[PDB]
Amino acid sequence: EKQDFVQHFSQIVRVLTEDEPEIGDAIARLKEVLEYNAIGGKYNRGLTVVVAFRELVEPRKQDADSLQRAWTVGWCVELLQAFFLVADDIMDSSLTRRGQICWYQKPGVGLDAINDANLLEACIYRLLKLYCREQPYYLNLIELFLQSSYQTEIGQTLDLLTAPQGNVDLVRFTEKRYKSIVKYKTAFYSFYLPIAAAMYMAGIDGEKEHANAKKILLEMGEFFQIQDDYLDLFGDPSVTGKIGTDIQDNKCSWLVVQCLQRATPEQYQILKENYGQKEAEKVARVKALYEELDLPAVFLQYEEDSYSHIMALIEQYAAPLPPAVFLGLARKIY
Amino acid sequence: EKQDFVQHFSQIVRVLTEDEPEIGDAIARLKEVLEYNAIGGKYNRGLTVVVAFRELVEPRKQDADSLQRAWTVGWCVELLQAFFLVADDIMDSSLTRRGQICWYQKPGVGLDAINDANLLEACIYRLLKLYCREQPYYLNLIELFLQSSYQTEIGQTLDLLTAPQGNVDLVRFTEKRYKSIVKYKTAFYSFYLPIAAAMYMAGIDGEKEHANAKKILLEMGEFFQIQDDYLDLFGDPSVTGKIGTDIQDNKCSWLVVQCLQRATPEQYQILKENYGQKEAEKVARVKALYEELDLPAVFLQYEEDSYSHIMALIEQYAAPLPPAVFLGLARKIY
Ligand SMILES: O=P(O)(O)C(O)(Cc1cccnc1)P(=O)(O)O
Ligand SMILES: O=P(O)(O)C(O)(Cc1cccnc1)P(=O)(O)O
Ligand SMILES: [Mg+2]
Ligand SMILES: [Mg+2]
Ligand SMILES: [Mg+2]
Ligand SMILES: [Mg+2]
Ligand SMILES: [Mg+2]
Ligand SMILES: [Mg+2]
Repeated sequence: EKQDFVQHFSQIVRVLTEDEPEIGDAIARLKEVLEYNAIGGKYNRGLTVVVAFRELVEPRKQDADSLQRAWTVGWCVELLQAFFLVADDIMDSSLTRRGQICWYQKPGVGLDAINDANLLEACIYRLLKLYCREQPYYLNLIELFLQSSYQTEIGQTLDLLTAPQGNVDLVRFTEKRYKSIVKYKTAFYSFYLPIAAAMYMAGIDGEKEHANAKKILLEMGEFFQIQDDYLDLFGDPSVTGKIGTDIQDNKCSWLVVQCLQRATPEQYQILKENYGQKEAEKVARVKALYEELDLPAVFLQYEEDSYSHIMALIEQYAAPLPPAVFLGLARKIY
Repeated sequence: EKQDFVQHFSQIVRVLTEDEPEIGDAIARLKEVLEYNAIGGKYNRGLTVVVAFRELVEPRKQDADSLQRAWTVGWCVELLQAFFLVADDIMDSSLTRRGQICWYQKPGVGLDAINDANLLEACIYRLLKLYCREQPYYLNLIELFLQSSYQTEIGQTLDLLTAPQGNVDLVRFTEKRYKSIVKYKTAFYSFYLPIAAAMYMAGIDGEKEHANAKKILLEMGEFFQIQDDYLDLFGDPSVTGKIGTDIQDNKCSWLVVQCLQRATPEQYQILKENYGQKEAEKVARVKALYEELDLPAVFLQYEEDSYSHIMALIEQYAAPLPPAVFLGLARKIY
C-alpha cells in the first residue's frame, strides 16, 4: 500500500510543475524542494488518509478519480508535515532528517529554505483546487488544513516560549504544560487531520462525530509525541534518521518532565547545571541521570498504559465508525 | 481615512486574542507579533481594499457590518504583507524596518520569528472565517489570498535564485528577468490583491474584468518595486524607515540592470569586483558608479514615462469600473 502511495508522488510533481515559463527556474527549485523534503519518510500520515477513505466510503463510490483525490489529499497531509519540518529544523537547529542533512543545512540553501517551506504549504491548496474544486467537501478540507496549520503554529509557539536558548526553565516544565504543547504542535495535524479529511471526503461532516473521532485521535498524537521525545535521546539514529537536539535546545521533553518529578534535590541541580547547553559532556550527564532514574523503563510502562487507555477510548467513541480505522492506526504507532 | 483603519486594528487583535486558556502564553506572543509587525507602516494596501469597496459597492448596501468586513479584509492584506516582510528580512539580512529593528533581530526572537510569520499568515484565514464565512464571496477571497501567497513565493524564489550569496551573477541580470521577478514577488499581492478583494466583495466576479483590472494593476506594482529598488540605495532612511541591503545581498535591482546596460567594460569590472559584498567601501564604489551613470536621473524619467503608460492603460482597461479606483492608487504611489 505504501508502494502505490509513493508512486503517485511522481504525478503530483508533474501537475505541480506543469506551470512552465518566465518562472522556469522557480518551478525547478520547487521540484527540488518537493523531492528532498516530502520524500524519504514512512508516509504514515498520508497513507492514513487513503486507508480510512477506503474504510469509510462505499466501494461502489470508489471511482478511479475519487481514489485519485484520496491519494492527492494524503500527499497534502505529507506536504503539511514537510512544510512544518523544514521550518522546525531551522528553529530547533537540527542536523539531519530522514537520513540526510536538514535541507537548509545544504550548501546554498540556508535561510532561503524559509521561502521553500512556505511554498510547500502553498502546494496543499494548489492540489486541493486541481483535484477537489468541484467536490462538496472542498471548503471543509481547505478549512481543516488551515485550522490544523494554526493549531500547529500555536503549539510550536508554546514549544519555543517554553524553551528559551540559554535560560534555565526548569520550573516551567510541568505535565499540564507538556500536554498543552503536544496537543497543539503534534496531535492535530498528524492524527486528527488525516482521519478528519477522509471523513469529510466520505460526507461524514457530523460535528459530534468529528468530536468523538478527535477524542481518540488527540490522545494517540499525545502518545506519539511522548514517543518522539523518548526516541530523541534513546532512539537508534540509523532507525529514526535524525540527530536529537532536545536537551541542547532546552526543551520541555516528556523525559525532563518525568525526570523532574523523580529527581532528588542534588539531581535537580545536575539537571539545572547541565540542561539546555551545547556541550556534549553536559548532554551526557543528563542522559545518564535519565538512565539512572530508569526512564527507558518508565517510558515502556507508559507505552503499555497509554495503549490500554487509547483502546478503551476506541470502545467508547469509535461508533458509528469502523473500529478498524482507529485500530490500524494504533497498530502503526505502538 | 487612515485614522479609522488604524483604530479598527485594536478590535482585530481583540477577536484574534479571544481564544484564551492553556494556550495563554501563545496568544500573548501572537498579540506581540501583531503589534510589532502589522502596525507601523503607511497602510496603503489595506486601505485600498476599503477605499475601492466604497467606490464599487452601492451605498445602500454599505451596511455597518459590510463595512466592518471591508476593514477586516484590508487588515488581512496587511497581515499578508506582514507575514512576507518578517520572513523577507531574515532572508535578506535586513537590519531595520518601519523605523525599528527587524523583529527577528530582537533579543530573544531570532529564528523563532519563522513560526511568528507563519502565525501571521494563519490569522488571515481566521479573520475571513470570523467575518466572511456566510458571505457569497468567502471562497473567492480565500482562494485569492492563497493564490497571491503562491505567486509571491514564486517571486521570492526567483529573487533569491537570482541573487546567491558570494557569487558574481552579473550575466543573470536582464530586464526580462527583472520584470519576471517583480511581477510575482510584488505586483500580485500589493496591487492586484486588494483591488480584486474589494471587487469580489462587490460581487464583481467577472473573469474578463479581473483580467482588465489586473492588466493595469500589475504594471503599477512593477513600478512600485522599481521605486522600492531605487529607494533601497537613494531613499532617505528617516523616510523609508529601513536600511538597504540590495547591493550587499547581490540582488537583481532595477538599478543594477540599468547600470549594466550603460556601463563601459571598465565599469562592468568595477561592478564585478564590488557588487554583492558586505564591505561598506565596496557598496560605496557601486553607489558612486550609479551616481556617475546618472541613475537617479534615469529613475526620474522612468517614473514620468511609467506614469503616462499606466494612465493610458487606465484609459483602455478601467471600464466599467470607476477610473477613480485606479487614479487614487496612482496618486498614492507616484
Ligand atoms: O521531528 P522532530 O524535530 O522530532 C518534531 O517531532 C517535529 C515536529 C514539528 C512540528 C510539530 N510537532 C513536531 P519536534 O516536536 O520538533 O521534536
Ligand atoms: O521591503 P523590502 O525588503 O525592500 C522588499 O520590497 C520586500 C518584499 C517582500 C516580498 C515581496 N516583495 C517585496 P524587497 O523585494 O525585499 O526589496
Ligand atoms: Mg524539531
Ligand atoms: Mg520542534
Ligand atoms: Mg523530537
Ligand atoms: Mg527584502
Ligand atoms: Mg526580498
Ligand atoms: Mg527593497
